[PDB]
Amino acid sequence: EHVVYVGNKPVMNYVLATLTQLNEGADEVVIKARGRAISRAVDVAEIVRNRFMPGVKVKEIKIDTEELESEQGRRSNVSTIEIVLAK
Amino acid sequence: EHVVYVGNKPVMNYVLATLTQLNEGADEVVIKARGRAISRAVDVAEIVRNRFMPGVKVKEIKIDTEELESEQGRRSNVSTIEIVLAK
Amino acid sequence: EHVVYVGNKPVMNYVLATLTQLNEGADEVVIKARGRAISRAVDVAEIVRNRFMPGVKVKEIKIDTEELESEQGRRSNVSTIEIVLAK
Amino acid sequence: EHVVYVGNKPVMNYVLATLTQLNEGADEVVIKARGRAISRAVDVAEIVRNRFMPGVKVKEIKIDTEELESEQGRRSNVSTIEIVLAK
Repeated sequence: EHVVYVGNKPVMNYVLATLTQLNEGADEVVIKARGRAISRAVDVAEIVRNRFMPGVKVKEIKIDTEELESEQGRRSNVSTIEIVLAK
Repeated sequence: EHVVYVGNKPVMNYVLATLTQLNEGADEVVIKARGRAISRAVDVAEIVRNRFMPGVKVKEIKIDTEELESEQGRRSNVSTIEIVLAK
Repeated sequence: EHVVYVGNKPVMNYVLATLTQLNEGADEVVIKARGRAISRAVDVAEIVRNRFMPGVKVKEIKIDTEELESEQGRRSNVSTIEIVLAK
Repeated sequence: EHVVYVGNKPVMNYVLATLTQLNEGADEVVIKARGRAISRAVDVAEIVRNRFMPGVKVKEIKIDTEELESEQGRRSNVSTIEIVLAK
């Protein structure tokens, strides 16, 4: 497995990265993101399967919470999402 | 079915709305949101099942794309998420 | 400078590689190929500038001949093309 | 202006046609081709200027895309190249 972490960069960067893997010998790709990037992650998944690679399906979606390393004596919780796209 | 639409209001407003339904005779509740609110929707689901109602499970997650009403002659696409929480 | 060598793989692999660089901090990208791959190289350049990134211009095109390492006692000549795409 | 269209015939046919024009009162000759013939076009230009007429220079190279007449209800796009050779 191939993983694409979605951050704050333009959505197209992650769409290409995703398409690249699918075109480079990957039958499945997992899109991951945390916090506010979660919205972008879903956009990536939608753009890929809607206008670049119809046929690709959403195999599974998982949400969770990650406890980040403490800062100034407090460990903050952030939401995470994982979206598995399949050929 | 009970639905809670997540917008830009504080996360706690949606957590309470969600908890309210679960405490008011609902065995399941669907959290929905579009665009950037998707991130908040996941936060709501996590807060509810993590610190307010452990035991509640994530029954299903669905993502899609909604074509919004045209504005200035252009119909924009926005991502959507639906999270079903179950007792 | 960023270089993308075009071979026999599907054209889309090279289009994405090209788009990736342009989206990853490159103001210019050089597409190169030899022999029969030259045709594909031009396709890549056209696809990129026509349907994925209008605005990108063809800065320069250079053709030449490369003498390949000898095989069975004969050094064969192959044609090459270099296409510079600019933002 | 004199134009030599490069197709699927042996490369030598196009080299001679090109040399013929240059030897028949032409100071410049344009080699054109589309699709996979583009590779052959470059070979023609290289053979002419490398072993038959050193001194002849590559004046300009232009690539583009031509929309072909529709077939079965679909207009296909094909790449094209134009190579101007000058005395």
